Amino acid sequence: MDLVEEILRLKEERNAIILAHNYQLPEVQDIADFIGDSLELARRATRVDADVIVFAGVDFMAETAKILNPDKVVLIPSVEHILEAKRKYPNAPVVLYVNSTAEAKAYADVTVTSANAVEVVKKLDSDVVIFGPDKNLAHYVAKMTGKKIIPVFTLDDVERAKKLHPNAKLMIHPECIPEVQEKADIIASTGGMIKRACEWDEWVVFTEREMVYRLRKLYPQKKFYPAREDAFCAITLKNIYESLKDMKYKVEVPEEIARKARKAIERMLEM
Repeated sequence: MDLVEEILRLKEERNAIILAHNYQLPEVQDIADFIGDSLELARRATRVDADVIVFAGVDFMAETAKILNPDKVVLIPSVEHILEAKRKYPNAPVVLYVNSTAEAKAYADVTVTSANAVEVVKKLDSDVVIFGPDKNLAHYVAKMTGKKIIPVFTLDDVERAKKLHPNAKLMIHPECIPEVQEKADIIASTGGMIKRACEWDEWVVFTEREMVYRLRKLYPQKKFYPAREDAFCAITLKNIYESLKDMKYKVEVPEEIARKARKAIERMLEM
């Protein structure tokens, strides 16, 4: 059958929109109504203009879209440590990376993505911030904001990369360990990488390999080398079709939890 044509018919029949993350397969990105990083996706999902959202991304972000649209259908194609940290730091605000459970977000004062972690944390009064669960992003934030660190790819790849592409600059994700972050020409979320790619003609990409295809698509003239070229490698176009055909893998979040996480996420967007 023709998957593209079937998905197009079902999108209309179900009154659905397809949102894709930057790491999705080219075939999935090609069928999406919008592609972006977590922040860009949260914004697009706000007050969504459809009855159904097919979210081609990780489970925790599909939950974010659901939390933001409690009365809409969200389909995905495929805790104690916080309270303890809070008891030791009663006045410190809790900042949770979107890469976390909805339940965890319920304990957060505000959430962050890789693109806005620095901005949001700098706007928090407290000089001490509880931040989790990604330790590497926590280090990046600590270094960029100068606040207290209340947490809750290797150098060989960098060298091999420089050896093969001497004139290429490096795009490194804040999720990479500190050592690598230090060697970066630019540190950014996938959304940031796309925005700043115009700053050079050749780039070595330190993030998921699928991002290379996204960048080549947006900048056909530039050269994008994956961090580990020789390394061999997911939601498929067929999964997208089946998702719409069977309305499956509905994403749900208990009201109590959802209400609290929603306050943290909507605050993130305002900040």
